[PDB]
Amino acid sequence: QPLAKDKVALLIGNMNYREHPKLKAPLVDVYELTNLLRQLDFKVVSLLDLTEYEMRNAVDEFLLLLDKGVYGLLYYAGHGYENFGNSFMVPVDAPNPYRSENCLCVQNILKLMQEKETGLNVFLLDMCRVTANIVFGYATCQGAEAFEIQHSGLANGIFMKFLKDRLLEDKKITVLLDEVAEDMGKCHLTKGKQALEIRSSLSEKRALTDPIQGTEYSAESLVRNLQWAKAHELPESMCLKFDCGVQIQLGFAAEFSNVMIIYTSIVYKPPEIIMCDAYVTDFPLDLDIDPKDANKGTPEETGSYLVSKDLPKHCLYTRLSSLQKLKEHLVFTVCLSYQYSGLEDTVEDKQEVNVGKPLIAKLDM
Ligand SMILES: CC(C)(N)CC(=O)N[C@@H]1COc2ccccc2N(Cc2ccc(-c3ccccc3-c3nnn[nH]3)cc2)C1=O
Repeated sequence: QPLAKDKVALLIGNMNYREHPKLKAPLVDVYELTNLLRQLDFKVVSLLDLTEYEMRNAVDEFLLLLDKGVYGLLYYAGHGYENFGNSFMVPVDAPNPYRSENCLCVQNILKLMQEKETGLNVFLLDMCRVTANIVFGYATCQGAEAFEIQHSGLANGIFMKFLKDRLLEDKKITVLLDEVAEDMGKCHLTKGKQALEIRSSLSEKRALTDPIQGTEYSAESLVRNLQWAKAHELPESMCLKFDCGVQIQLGFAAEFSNVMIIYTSIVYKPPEIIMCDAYVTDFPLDLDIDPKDANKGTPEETGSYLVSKDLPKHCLYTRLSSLQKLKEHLVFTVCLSYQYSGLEDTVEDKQEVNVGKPLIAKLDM
């Protein structure tokens, strides 16, 4: 009987704090929740390491998708702050000490969610310390150095560990979150360290597994919804042919909506060319790359650990992790060094590549 007009989700994970301890769990947690929600037919946007401005802009764009009957899920994992009975999401650029004005107020987002006529609105916070059918989950796990454990790096946070084991169930969201709360209560490590409070104003039997009804996008909501659904689409693979005859294959992969991996490999070397090597350079300055971190022999050397299963071997890898900062088309240079058989000189050739505005860059931020 219950139907969703559409299913949208925004997941934010903050790890690389400029003035606060770096977190490791949001990377794996946001990555695993993204896949789980996509299996439930949600159109997901996942963003890693956002500033105060970037966080406010992403939340505003997500709030704009919440039309009548739509199911929306917002997930935040990172540093949290509590002050005067209010809770705040701490962006990566927050100065030390914490100031409320530099953070996103959770209660204020809840207030904006209450004004929507959503079929379901799930807001989950995983922090380190008229009806809209709002189900609010508030997990607090202040620590990492407070447990004594030498963690895996690719290890899951406490909330996500139990959440991922139950999210795919066809059960009312409030009943499902109550089971996660019970699971955490059974875990002895959690005692006095983790906490979870569920607040709910859900007056009807709604679940994340509910089917999508007559979607029927309105006039002004059309572009917004198509753009959100397409921020998961990668640029297609390309084969670049150089003047000397050498062919380079350029491939693309994604960890998050703002993290893309570019890989290159020499697919054809004419017999006249004795030796050649290709590399990528001159990326837009807003991305803050540094050649000492690009063109690596393995994806792990670039800071990429999550999509090694989908990455072809024997390539050179580059990780672009600040795609949300891209204001224009992604234009870069593919450089080729080559030598003719019987010649001593090394020749240099280069061509520019324009892959448009990929993933999160499609959104009008
Ligand atoms: C908001 C958040 C992150 N969902 C809250 C949360 O769940 N916090 C818990 C607290 O510590 C745990 C206690 C029990 C089980 C799992 C965890 N993990 C997982 C984890 C912890 C540390 C590291 C790590 C590994 C190498 C180097 C540095 C760190 C590091 N140092 N500090 N943070 N990461 C990796 C994963 C948590 O992150």
